[PDB]
Amino acid sequence: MTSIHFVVHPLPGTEDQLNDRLREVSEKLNKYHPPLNVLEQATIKQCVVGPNHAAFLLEDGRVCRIGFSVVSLGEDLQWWPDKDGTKFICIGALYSELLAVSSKGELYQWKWSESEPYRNAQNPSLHHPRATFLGLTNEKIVLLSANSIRATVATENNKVATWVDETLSSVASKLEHTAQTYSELQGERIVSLHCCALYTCAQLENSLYWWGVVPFSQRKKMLEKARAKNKKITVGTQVCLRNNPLYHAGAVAFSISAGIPKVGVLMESVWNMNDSCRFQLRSPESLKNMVNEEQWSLREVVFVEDVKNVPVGKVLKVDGAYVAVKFPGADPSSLLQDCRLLRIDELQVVKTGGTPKVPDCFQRTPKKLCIPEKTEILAVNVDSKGVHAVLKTGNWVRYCIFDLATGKAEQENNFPTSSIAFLGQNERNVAIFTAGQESPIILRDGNGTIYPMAKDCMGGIRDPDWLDLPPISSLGMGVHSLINLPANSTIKKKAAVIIMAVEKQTLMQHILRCDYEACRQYLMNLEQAVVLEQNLQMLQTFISHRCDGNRNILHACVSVCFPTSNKETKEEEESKDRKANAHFILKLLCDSVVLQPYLRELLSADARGTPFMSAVSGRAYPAAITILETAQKIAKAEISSSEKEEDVFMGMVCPSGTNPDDSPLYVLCCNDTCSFTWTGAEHINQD
Repeated sequence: MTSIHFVVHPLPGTEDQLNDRLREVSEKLNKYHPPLNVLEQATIKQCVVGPNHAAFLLEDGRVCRIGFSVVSLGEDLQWWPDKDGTKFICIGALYSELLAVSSKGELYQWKWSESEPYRNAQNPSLHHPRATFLGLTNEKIVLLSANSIRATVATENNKVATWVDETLSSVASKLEHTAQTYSELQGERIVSLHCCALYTCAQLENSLYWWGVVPFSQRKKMLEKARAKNKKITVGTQVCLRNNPLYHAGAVAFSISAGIPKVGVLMESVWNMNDSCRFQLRSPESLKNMVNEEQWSLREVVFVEDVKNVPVGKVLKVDGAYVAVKFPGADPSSLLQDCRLLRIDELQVVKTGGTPKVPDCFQRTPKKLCIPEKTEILAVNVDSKGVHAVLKTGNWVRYCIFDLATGKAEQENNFPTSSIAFLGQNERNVAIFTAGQESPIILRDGNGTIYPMAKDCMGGIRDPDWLDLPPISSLGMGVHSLINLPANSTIKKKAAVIIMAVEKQTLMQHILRCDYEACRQYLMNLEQAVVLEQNLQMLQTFISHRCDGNRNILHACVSVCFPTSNKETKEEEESKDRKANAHFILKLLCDSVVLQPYLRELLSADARGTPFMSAVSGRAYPAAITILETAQKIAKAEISSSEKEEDVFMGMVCPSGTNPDDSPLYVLCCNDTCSFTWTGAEHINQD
């Protein structure tokens, strides 16, 4: 019954703007595609988005795809054809293909442009052109992590296999891996696998490690010693000039502009490590055969070959301060044109294999990823600047981000809300979703709801502003560029496209929009439902469901009773309607015959510290009185459990662990009006 929703975040952007992109989706449900109607009736195990499409996975094992643009989508639901009894268990997203995984551990390919996924006559069992390349044919995989240009699969043999998209196959066997059992993961079993456009992270029971390119600062610091070492002689000596550019014209490289991978070569020498150059961008037809100029920032650009063949020449004649060195390209005229005469002080002796080498950032065996202590790992994801995670030590949850080039949590944050509310009903529901390409991060909750995130002036998690959304089933997202974008405009180059599934809650939503008629009409039907059958399921899921911020049915019925306008409250001596049904629903809920027995555990709870306490703190005083009256009534008849009168009643007014500043009496006196409401813009003498 999950409703699928779309949202677009124009990158580059801030954490704030995402919330406004997650607010109108809540507004739309509180206000009021045809091809996707049949998709809602079945649960979606996983959802991914490619360059111009979006893939879906169903509970039984079927896979489907859809195309969209910027969102407007066509009406074509091309199911994956499975004539044989083939069921799928995992799905990945690639810029070129919709690679899939069947019930058995062999992986398929459904390249976006092509209609039929994969047919091979000579090898009918083969469904991936590299399936025999990584040697996964005789084993089975249970993990899969696919990103814009990357993919990694792992077998029960603790064997991990990596490869890139076919648009980057020109420099395969450097990024990619043939697939063998490491000495990293041999100790603990693999529990999950994550990948991004630059590197892949594997999480173990008490360990995390990664392998791949490590650009940026770690890549940056390679040259301070390397340039110093290079800058710091007889006939027949292999000597080279002490000065040496970082990259000569001819190094191959690749980069991502707006989600479009482009492999390039440079036609000039890299002198400074912060300049930008116009690279050579080759047509895709000639990419696999193994000049335009578009400016490329050297920071993002990664050079994907190793220059171990730096020109070193053999000395043929030493004449005073000058040395005749013939670097790679007896008549004196022919020799002089090729052989170069250089000063002895500018030349340093070179051994065999001692020539300078480009960054060895292509990591195969990692270190510097340490969990603080024996702490359980909730969820882990990978972004453009680190590996996000949410850890836990007893009753202390946190949001630490490991900088892969450092070995320690770069910064530490504590959730402003109570950690016990983050755990929720099911602990494992917590998840962190990142697209990867400097994209924003959204993290889920214990109840499956979205926990809004933003920073404050001191650098910490700002106190959340609840978006009022139901729990989310699937939260796949990805980045795709703006096609047909005129170069003369200021509109952004790329955007992040996020999928959603709000999973629907009948009465939870019927109170969020203060519609009295639906709320009551639901109740006797429930009242007639709980009778004439003596047992069913919807009775006990009444308490189970939870809105944003660990708020139950009673909390939401209070969140709509908050005063909003000072009008009629001046007392100098349809918002107005919407508040009226808010009290009407609240009165109905308390006196309902069927729910009655469950108000004992309903009037005790959210993410900060009880429905009655939220009323006095939210300035809903008539709502607090009605809740207080019901609390007395419930406690009076409770005595049958052989417990005192005061403890049952006190659980619905001020629980034992409530902090001193959250008392209903103290909060009642604290609530006032700010000085601005009687002063104005002028200055007065006040504390």
